[PDB]
Amino acid sequence: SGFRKMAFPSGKVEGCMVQVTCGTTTLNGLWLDDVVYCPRHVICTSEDMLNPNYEDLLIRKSNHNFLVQAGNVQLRVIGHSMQNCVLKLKVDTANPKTPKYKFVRIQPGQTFSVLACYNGSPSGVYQCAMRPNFTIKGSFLNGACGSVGFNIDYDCVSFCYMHHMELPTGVHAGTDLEGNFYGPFVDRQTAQAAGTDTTITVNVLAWLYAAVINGDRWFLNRFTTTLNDFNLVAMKYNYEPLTQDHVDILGPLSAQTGIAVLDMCASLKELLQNGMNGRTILGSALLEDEFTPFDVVRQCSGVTF
Amino acid sequence: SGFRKMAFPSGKVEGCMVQVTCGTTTLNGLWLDDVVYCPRHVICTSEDMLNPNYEDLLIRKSNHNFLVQAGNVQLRVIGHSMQNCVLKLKVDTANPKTPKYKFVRIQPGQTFSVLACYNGSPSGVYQCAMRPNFTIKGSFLNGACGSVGFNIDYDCVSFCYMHHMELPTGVHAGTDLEGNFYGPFVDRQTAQAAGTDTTITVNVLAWLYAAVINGDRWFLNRFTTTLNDFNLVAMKYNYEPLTQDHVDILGPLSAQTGIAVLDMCASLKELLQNGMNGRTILGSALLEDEFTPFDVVRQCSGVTF
Ligand SMILES: *[C@H](O)[C@H](C[C@@H]1CCNC1=O)NC(=O)[C@H](CC(C)C)NC(=O)OCc1ccccc1
Ligand SMILES: *[C@H](O)[C@H](C[C@@H]1CCNC1=O)NC(=O)[C@H](CC(C)C)NC(=O)OCc1ccccc1
Repeated sequence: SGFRKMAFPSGKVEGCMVQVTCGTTTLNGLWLDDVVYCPRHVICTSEDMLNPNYEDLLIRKSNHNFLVQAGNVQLRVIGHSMQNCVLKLKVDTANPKTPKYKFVRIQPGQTFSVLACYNGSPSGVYQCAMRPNFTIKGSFLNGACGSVGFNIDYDCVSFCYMHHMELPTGVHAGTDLEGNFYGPFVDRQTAQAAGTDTTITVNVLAWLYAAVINGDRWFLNRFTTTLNDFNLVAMKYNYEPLTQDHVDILGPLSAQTGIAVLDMCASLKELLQNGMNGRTILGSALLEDEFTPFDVVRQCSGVTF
Repeated sequence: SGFRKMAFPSGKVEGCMVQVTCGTTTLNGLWLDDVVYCPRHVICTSEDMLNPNYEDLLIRKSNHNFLVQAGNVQLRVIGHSMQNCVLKLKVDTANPKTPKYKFVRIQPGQTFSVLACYNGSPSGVYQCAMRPNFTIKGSFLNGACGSVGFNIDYDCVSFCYMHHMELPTGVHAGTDLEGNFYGPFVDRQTAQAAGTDTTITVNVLAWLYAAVINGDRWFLNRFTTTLNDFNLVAMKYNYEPLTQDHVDILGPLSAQTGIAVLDMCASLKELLQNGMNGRTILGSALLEDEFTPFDVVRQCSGVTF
């Protein structure tokens, strides 16, 4: 037993990380087949970053202005193009460690592992949720751009995130691997609003299920509720509305525990209305919303890769 | 910026995990050079587990009774021995993916990454502290035994933990890679006490430093304290006594923030005495003690491997 925020094993992704240098600036890129993907702001200088004209800046660059290194292995760039906010550098050598992979644009509320990298070298790995407002709460320093987020299913790595920037609130923003930002963000050094961030209701319920499965059953009450009744309380506490689709997704966990979803909603409503009374749930004194239902089942059936 | 519980990249360790089967029982082993290390209870049946006579059980086993598989790669066992609570199986083939490595017996309060595995296949990775009472708060299901804990320094993997058992409290126990248990535990299915678990004071202070570095400065007060004064309060809240060695270890963080350690102790004392007032620090409504000073500096200078 036990329940922990658990990242995917990172080895398949470690093998794809490279260093990309364009003049002064170094950041990380992702080497898959004979293409290296990295944030297009690798081409910017200090002055450019307030409002870069990326098309103009990239025109001043040729293939030989991009230095790509995989460890000591120097790669040779034989073509470059910009797709949205990412550069694709065609290289002479196919990555021999390329995993089976897909590019996916993830939904808000879904989770993924981040391999934080500097200078093309892995630093560490952690789980993140794509927040409803299309930010993540990460840990990234200068040089971390081009670090990626991913999920693994069996043998297939689904890349969903590449890191580009930090917002004034200290939260993080980035793109999919086609270079489209999640949320309203643009890659320039301006103040940008993320807007209200709501709690992922279905994930909180998943985690309450996890907690019950792990012996914590004190928060359970003799009450039930309705979707409408609960959703009035959800809106009050800036929680996402719960839908029948959400109820359906929780079905496995509800069946495993024999606790009906609306009964867990009634539990959740009491927690929201009355706080925790200085008590804790799975080691936390707050309601946790970065575990999906899938996350909970995976960590209870022992799914491997 | 941002501060997250961050595991080491697991790829070097992924390459060493194998499946070990002895009759019915399967668990994980660690394949380094031409030796596979695994928990000795792989040789037990259901009946044996209350009080196994390991010496007698192992005598009934030969080399060919151990089936070791690395993926599909079958390995051939050419010798076996028991060292404390671990079996060492000599195999015909040296692991070609063996990292540079050391075996280390870790100190209480130090942290490490756990690669949770089932059937010799990696499931996920998370950070753990060795608690003062020599338990860890992990996430392990049936079949997880032989999963290992490690640290990485530059290119060298220091293995410090192998998983063996779960205690009645839901916490976890295991050995170093020489098979000696951390704490008073024995590998039999009996009720075993871990005893009082104290909070790792130096780690809480490290994390308060992390919090200040990341903008959270509300908990700071105009007060100071003395080591003796603080330690009277530490003992009251089941915190470890703070020593000058601890103060010395926090020196880098104190200098970086310009906050004196005893001033942070005064902050910590107020938090202990007056709770948090429903406020939060680096996303937590509790005092966090599983980040070492090293952990904090690593995640602020962007150390890579
Ligand atoms: C790319 O490595 C870098 C990652 C930032 C740096 C600090 N924490 C992060 O996530 N991204 C940028 O520097 C980005 C470049 C623009 C052209 C998009 N600008 C940015 O994120 O500004 C915010 C910032 C906050 C704190 C320090 C530096 C920059
Ligand atoms: C080895 O894979 C297993 C790991 C336990 C299983 C559940 N959570 C864990 O950490 N270790 C044992 O089964 C161990 C074997 C003895 C001979 C040492 N016994 C044990 O840990 O008993 C506690 C237990 C709790 C919950 C389910 C099963 C066993």
